[PDB]
Amino acid sequence: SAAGSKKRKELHGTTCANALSGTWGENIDGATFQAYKFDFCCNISGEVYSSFSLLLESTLAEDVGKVEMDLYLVRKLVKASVSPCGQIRLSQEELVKAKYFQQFFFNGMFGKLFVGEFLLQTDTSSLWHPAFMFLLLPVETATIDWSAINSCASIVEFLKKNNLIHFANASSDKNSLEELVVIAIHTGRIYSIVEAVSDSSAMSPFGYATYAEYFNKKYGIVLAHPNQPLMKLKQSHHAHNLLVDFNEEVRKRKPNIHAHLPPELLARIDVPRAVLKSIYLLPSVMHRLESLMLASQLREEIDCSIDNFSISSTSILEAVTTLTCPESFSMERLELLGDSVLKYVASCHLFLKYPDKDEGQLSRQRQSIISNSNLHRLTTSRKLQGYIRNGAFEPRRWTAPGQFSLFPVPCKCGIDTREVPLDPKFFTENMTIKIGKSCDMGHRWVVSKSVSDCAEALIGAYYVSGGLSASLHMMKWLGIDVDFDPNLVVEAINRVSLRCYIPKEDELIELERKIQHEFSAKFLLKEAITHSSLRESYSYERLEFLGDSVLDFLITRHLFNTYEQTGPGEMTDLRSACVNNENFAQVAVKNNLHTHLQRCATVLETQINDYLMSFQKPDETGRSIPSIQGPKALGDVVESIAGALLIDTRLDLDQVWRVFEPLLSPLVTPDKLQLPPYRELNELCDSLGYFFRVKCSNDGVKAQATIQLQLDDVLLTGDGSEQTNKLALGKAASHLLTQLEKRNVIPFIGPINMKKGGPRGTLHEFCKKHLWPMPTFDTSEEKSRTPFEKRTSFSSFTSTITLRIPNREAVMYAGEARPDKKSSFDSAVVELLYELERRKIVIIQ
RNA sequence: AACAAGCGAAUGAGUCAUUCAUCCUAAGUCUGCAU
RNA sequence: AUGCAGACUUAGGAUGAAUGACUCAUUCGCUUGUUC
Ligand SMILES: [Ca+2]
Ligand SMILES: [Ca+2]
Ligand SMILES: [Zn+2]
Repeated sequence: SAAGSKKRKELHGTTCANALSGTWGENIDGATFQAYKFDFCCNISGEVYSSFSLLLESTLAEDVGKVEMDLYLVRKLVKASVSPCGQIRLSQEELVKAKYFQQFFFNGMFGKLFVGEFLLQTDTSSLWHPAFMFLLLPVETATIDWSAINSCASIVEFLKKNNLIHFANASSDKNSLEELVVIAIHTGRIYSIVEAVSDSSAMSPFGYATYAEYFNKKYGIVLAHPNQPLMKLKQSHHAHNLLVDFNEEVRKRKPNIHAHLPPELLARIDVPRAVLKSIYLLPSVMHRLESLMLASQLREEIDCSIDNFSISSTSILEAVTTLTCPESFSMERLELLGDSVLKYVASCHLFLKYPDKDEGQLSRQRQSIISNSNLHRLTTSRKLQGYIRNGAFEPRRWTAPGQFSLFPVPCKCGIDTREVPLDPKFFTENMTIKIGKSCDMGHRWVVSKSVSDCAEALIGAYYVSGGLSASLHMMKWLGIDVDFDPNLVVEAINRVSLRCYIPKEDELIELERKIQHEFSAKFLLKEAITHSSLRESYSYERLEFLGDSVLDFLITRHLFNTYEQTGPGEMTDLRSACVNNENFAQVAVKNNLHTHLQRCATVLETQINDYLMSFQKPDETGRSIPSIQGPKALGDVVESIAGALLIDTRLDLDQVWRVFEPLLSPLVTPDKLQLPPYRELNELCDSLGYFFRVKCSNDGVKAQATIQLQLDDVLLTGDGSEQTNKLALGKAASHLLTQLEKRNVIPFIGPINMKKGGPRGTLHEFCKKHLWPMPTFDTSEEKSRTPFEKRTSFSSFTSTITLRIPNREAVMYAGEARPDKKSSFDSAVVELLYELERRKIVIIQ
């Protein structure tokens, strides 16, 4: 419901590329352009794609206008290079012929040329929007290839005017005729002739008896050359989102469908079909360049003014790209990284800014700085939500300038200006709304968690490219209340030098010979030592605040950099084992930091002594694990020594990590990743398909928890005891995982629900409560080319369920008839339940 | 890769609901103990 | 009053799983219309 939440889908607008904006539409005299060269080169060496030239009014940003992108076609891959060229001038005759080329081929293949009648006859320039006009036209191989453009412009004046075989345009040799571009005149769609039938004509068999009857009835047009061979020619299809590798290099080899037109209906174009094949690549290439242009525009808006700093447009691009956008990149890792950069920087800034606020009000002031609500506020105020690439990317909808837009989404979003203002009625809590789908004015539904993710992802993107300083610039550019004011960190040492160090028993020396750092101040490490039970003016609660953040950031920087192909949720699984406070307790004991936690609490002394007693020497070399948890003060010392390491070392994070990398020597790698037993238990029980009753209680001092798991014949009960009962659930789950890894008329079903998940919903909630394992389905389909109360379909799935009902013999049943696959399962569950009622197991009422 | 649509499926997401979890941080109440 | 402990709940960040339903993308089978 709140700003920054996932549930509030809020409508935002898209930003125009600002370099695709040309004012050169409707000049009187020829307009000058900056050119970029699209070199397409396939991995198959048998067929060539033509190189194109993008002709913008404005220069590109040298990171956009020199980029290589891979295009994943069907069963082949094309490298597209966007190397620059020179500034190219175009005369008005050249400018009209270039606009005719672009408008002709994009409208003839992707659009509908012959609207209704020829599109280029009726008035254009409505189709040349000034927000998006770029004039992309082939090159002869930095050249510009006026041969194909002149042929296309000549066939434009032709169609406005409307042994060798005869096209409507011109005659052609019968042999040098295959694989050439051709536009049919009676329905204006570009073809490309694969072959001419060797022994066929307009009289060939086609509810039409023949081809010439088909044209004489459908179009009413007398073929004045029936003798000549009608031509099989592959049609012009639509463009297909080459930017993502969807097939993963499923889709089977489909034959080309060819149309067969008499050559009189065809008009010859001297455009090669190298050009025609390259145009199918242009919607995805220009969508990628459009996106990189917005990314570099964001980079320019953010600036940096740093002498040694540069950030790619591809990394800004991935930082704005929500996962609703099927792509290779998806911002999710950068926004985990930027969550932790932001949390570090916010904690370090509040630590240094407020030397008197303790762990709680520092932590709450951080909750005000680092929230998704705060980052959503500072991102939408900064108008960074327009750069969000939260879109599926319909290439069918991609229209070049001059192309008609056969697929318009007319802006019924209620706002008539481009950029929406953040007001409610542009917020929606409901389902059925389509997140990502733009209208034609560029407005689309954004999850609003992804706006805050945008913020964090650009914090992380400037972190990767510029280190801490450029990420801190990105944060101040958003308006994050951080400044880092470096003498202020010196002022912290000037809150340390005034105190008289208390270096009494040379305790710090032994502690520093455990952590291999010198401590040029030594009161930071005394404060990181000092527990709140000593009742001093100082304590480690404030340095543990700082060190929670510096360790969460140093570890997720390690995890971001090492594991480059795994996203959040495995990085969060790994971070919740490195920054786990139990792990910090084992790291405190393993390096023996725990003998320097200075405290005056006897109950904390018996918690330390129980936890040192709980360590068991392992069965193989490994690591000495504990039996029980052991208190937070152990791990809080580890955090606070990291926090003292920052303020000691003038916030040098490479030094803080140079010290703390050998501390947790066995860093968790995702092979070595062992999740908490409860999580791993109910993930394994749900993935295999079983449930467990769970029961925890507080009998004596320490809590008890039993877990009755039901496998198919037995109910096996794993039970454990621990202080917290979340960890008694953890130990009962670990007991159950050991004794599971060795192995690896009374009930009321309640009312059957409807709305197509209802019966499987009720039987699943029933199997969880009255503990039976999940029913497994066996659907059966009889697909028919004839259609099948009912609404129509063509498969008629009749499904039978099984349920391995415990302490009974198993039961399979079936469903009458269902068009859907989900419904078949549903009706099979219903006929099962009524059958079960008859079998004296459950009562529906 | 003819095109649009509808229907069915498969796969990957996102989101909601349900009911459960993990990790870090703060806090409140209730219960217990003790100084 | 303070400390500790546990339950519960909330707030903040990062998340994950089963089930159910949408939605999207990609892909396939069919159907109709269109092209043929
Ligand atoms: Ca986030
Ligand atoms: Ca801690
Ligand atoms: Zn709109």
